[PDB]
Amino acid sequence: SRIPVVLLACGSFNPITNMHLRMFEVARDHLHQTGMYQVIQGIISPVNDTYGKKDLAASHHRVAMARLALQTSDWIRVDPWESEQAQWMETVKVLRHHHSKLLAVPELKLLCGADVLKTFQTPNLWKDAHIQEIVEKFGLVCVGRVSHDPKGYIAESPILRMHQHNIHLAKEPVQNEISATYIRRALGQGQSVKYLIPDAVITYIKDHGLYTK
Amino acid sequence: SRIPVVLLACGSFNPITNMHLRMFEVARDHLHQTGMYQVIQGIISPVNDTYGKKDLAASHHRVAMARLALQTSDWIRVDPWESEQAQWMETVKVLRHHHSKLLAVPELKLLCGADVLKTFQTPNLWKDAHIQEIVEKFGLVCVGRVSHDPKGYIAESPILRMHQHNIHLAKEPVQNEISATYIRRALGQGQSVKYLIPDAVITYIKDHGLYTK
Amino acid sequence: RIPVVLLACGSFNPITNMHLRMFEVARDHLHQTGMYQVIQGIISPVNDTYGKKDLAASHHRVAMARLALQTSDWIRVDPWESEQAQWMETVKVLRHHHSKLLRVPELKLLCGADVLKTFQTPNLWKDAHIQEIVEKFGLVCVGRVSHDPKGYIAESPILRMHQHNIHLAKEPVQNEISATYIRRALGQGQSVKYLIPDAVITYIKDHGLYT
Amino acid sequence: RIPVVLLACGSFNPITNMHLRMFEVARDHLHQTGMYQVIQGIISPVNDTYGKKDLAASHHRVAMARLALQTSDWIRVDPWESEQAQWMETVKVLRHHHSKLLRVPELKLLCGADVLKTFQTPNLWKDAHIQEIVEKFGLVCVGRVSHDPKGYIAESPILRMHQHNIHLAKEPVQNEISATYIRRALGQGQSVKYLIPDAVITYIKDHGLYT
Repeated sequence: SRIPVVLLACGSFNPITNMHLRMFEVARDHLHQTGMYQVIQGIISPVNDTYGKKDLAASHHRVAMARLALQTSDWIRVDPWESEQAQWMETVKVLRHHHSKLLAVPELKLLCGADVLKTFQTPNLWKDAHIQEIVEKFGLVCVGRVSHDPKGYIAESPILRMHQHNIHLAKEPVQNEISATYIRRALGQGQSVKYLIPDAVITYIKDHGLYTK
Repeated sequence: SRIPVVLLACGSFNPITNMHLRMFEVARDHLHQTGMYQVIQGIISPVNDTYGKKDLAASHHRVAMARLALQTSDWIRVDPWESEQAQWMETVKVLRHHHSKLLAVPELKLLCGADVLKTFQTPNLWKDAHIQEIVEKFGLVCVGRVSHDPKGYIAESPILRMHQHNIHLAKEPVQNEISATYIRRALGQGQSVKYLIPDAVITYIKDHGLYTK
Repeated sequence: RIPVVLLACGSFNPITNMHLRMFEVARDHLHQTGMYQVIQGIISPVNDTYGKKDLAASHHRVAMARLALQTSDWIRVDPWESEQAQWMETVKVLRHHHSKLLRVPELKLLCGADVLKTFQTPNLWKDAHIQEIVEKFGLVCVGRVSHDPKGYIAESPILRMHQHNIHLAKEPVQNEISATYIRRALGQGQSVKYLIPDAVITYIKDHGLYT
Repeated sequence: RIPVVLLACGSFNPITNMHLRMFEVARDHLHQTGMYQVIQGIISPVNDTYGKKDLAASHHRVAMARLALQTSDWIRVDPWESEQAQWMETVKVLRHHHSKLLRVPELKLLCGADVLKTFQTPNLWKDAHIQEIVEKFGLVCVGRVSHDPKGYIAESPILRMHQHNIHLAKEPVQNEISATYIRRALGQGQSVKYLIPDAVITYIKDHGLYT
């Protein structure tokens, strides 16, 4: 039979969008169609508030919006652990934590866009030891993005290439037109974002006056 | 103050998608931002069952799915009149009907993608008298589509060019990746289409065994 | 390995890098299957009596196509269709070229996925013609943004019956240029360099086209 | 009307039609504003000590850029940056070229909207450099699918303060080719004709690059 799998998505989810959710569904259908995996759960892990140099709605609101957005999902849930930590954590550490939480144990894989795969190649960005542990001890399910050639990223990277069997490229459209950056700008100008992000998230944004300019 | 406007969308809505709904929101924000219109309502008019040579779920189901999809909309509604007619009707006739239904009367405009605008140029497809009445007596709100140059379509067509003030080009992204054709194929192969079309439409499709291969 | 000739119809008003890329993608796709060897490409501009509107004179479009193809060692423009008295249905251009091949390789129509969607347009194509195209000849489809070729095929009672003769070539590069935008840009005095061949841009300027 | 020189940095491994189109769009955009006259374009390939991996030798990338630009009467490749001992930050290449201009026009960095998004990447750019780029020089941004330049600008405390020196040029044509795909395709023996210049394809073949 099949290897049980849990999908983990890291990011700011500022706010979570229809596209971020779409990614899980495409990743799950892809892993199932290989006939050797059974995705048993998805986890949305919003980044903690100390991260980056770009403003984010408070983690409290980002976790709430993800929870509201996931109410109609019977397999994806938001986990606030990462955002509740005192400080920002490297991706590999969130994976270790959730892996330990699962501990004939399911394989925990990082769900991301092909653009994340390109960042591995950025100098001073990732510790090679981290890139390796991620693709070797956990795995990557990358969903395509216009302008990116995941296959080329994999072939040109010695580490990815050696562990490419742990990198699953999901080939199926995934709403690459909506960026959360656009969603925030539209909200700031009083424009509608309905049908781009869940109705329940729009309601929370309105009720709590988020994303105002 | 402003000219009241009703937006009418024709098409098969087989099934209605997040993108079809997105189109109304983008069209409404665009007309409002010109400062001279106030959109008071949107109407989804599914094509009747005698149309075309491509299979469509029965009009009964297409109207039901649109109604379920529009439950969280406070300004767009599905109107079954067109689909309840004995036979297929030309676009201009559906516009005349809904216009008469509104009868200092709001301006009724056809909402469509820029690809419809290209079809006007197709020989033996549209009666010039229809193209003219549509852009002159009613109006068009076109939402962009990749691969199309609406401005060029307008300039190269003598009729559109003469009445171009009645053709509003909404410039704002609109989920041009999802075609209802793709949605149907995915459903037929047992793949997920969640976050591409409304949850309520997916539920109806499942409950009534629609789009099976 | 079966010899294949690819035929592309359209207005080529003007021919663009996308029209050109279309042949290359289609050819690599057919070769990848292993059962075909593409020996020639043919660009056949539509004649002037056609419907549309601002169509540049056929000899101009044929000349631009020839210039765009100077660096191609396997694709050529064939003026026959543009030189006929009046517009002709696609099937008829395919029969003409089939007759020339015999005076043998398989002649296939090359087009974008958008063309497949037009097959459904009521009163636009005769079913008999669609059937002849995929049954007597063949169809090689190059992907285009927003189109789902596989669904077009599955939903057409005619197309799904001839899947062996319909080849879907995926276009991993979103190189979607529309000639309409090319013409409008030229009209506004803007650059289209690197969107269409340099020789075509020079020809256009020399002959005061699309102003 | 202020004279403007556009400077594009990157690996150009190899230069593609998109990199080229980028200059044309940026130039028409700047001229459209009416307050600028673009007098020169400069392609500055990154030197070999750079991070990445499978970078073709700099003289090869500079040679391909030169070949791609033979038909350009306003854009040129400048090997200075690729000839330095080691990699250099972007600001430093801008200072060097500013110094050459003086020995005056405004020197602006030309890049895609994706570059603007990298400004947010923690520990990737120094704020001082981002500030100098948009305050001392300028930034001309060409649109890219999936990117929202206006939001990048509004959300950056540094960028939103220098909006007069940041020019967003819209790319109405989704001509999005990635050099990574170009290299992979060449590696598999597939065609990239009409995606990059013919002379660059010939150069690549002659020198056994990207095999």
